[PDB]
Amino acid sequence: QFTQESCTASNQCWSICKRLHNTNRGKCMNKKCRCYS
Repeated sequence: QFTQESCTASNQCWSICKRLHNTNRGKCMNKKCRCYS
């Protein structure tokens, strides 16, 4: 559920998604992370 948090990689965005919406299905876009479920 897209945030104003930053990423380096998608693989990394997952970690952020785990502490966001307990998921590993995130994507990194313009050094920002977007997550699912």
